[PDB]
Amino acid sequence: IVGGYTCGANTVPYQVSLNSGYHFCGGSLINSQWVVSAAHCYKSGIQVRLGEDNINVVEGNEQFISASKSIVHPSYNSNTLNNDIMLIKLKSAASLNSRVASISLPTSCASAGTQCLISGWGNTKSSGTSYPDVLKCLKAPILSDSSCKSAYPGQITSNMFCAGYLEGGKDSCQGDSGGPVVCSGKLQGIVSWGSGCAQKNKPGVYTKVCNYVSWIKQTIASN
Ligand SMILES: N=C(N)c1ccc(Br)cc1
Ligand SMILES: [Ca+2]
Repeated sequence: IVGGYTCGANTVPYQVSLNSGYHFCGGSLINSQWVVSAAHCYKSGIQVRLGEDNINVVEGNEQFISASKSIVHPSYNSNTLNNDIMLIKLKSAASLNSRVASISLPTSCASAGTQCLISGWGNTKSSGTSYPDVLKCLKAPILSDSSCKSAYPGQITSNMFCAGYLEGGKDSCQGDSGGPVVCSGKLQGIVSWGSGCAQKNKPGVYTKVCNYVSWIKQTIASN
């Protein structure tokens, strides 16, 4: 997250860190046994880390649970990043509390101009590299589909939205991949892609979770 703020320990209780010997992606806890992330975050050997603030220190609220199964969307296209969503099942259910909590799926798609919270442990610089150890937050609005399509001609599908600031300076970035975009207490987006980070006229692009609710619910019900 570039141009964000330190969230505060366990203030974003649905945030997870995907760990394969190191943090590599975010995710969102959607019930006691399932995480949603980006399909581009797929790999085998995932450990889900819940309750994290400093990903380098054991602070005492963590739960570390191995993935039993990963399901990448059947129509994910790694060239276009269309359908950039994946489900991870935990080997055992998480213990839910005020610091480890599920985030609700949306019943409605969020409108342009809605303010959302994006979070993650990704790079904090638009130029060069600085990875924070503690969770970073950013408040950003969803942009109109026309401003999103004008920023990324020929690249925005109906399964994507833009959020952020056309002026630059404030965005998600590498390492925030798979993390949540939460609006009005519902998961609306997944950190998916963008051109650089925090560049002028190049906002973040996020998977539009409201289009996937039936797939998520039917997948969870049968797996
Ligand atoms: N929001 C962005 N600019 C961004 C997000 C994820 C990745 Br990976 C790269 C760029
Ligand atoms: Ca920790």
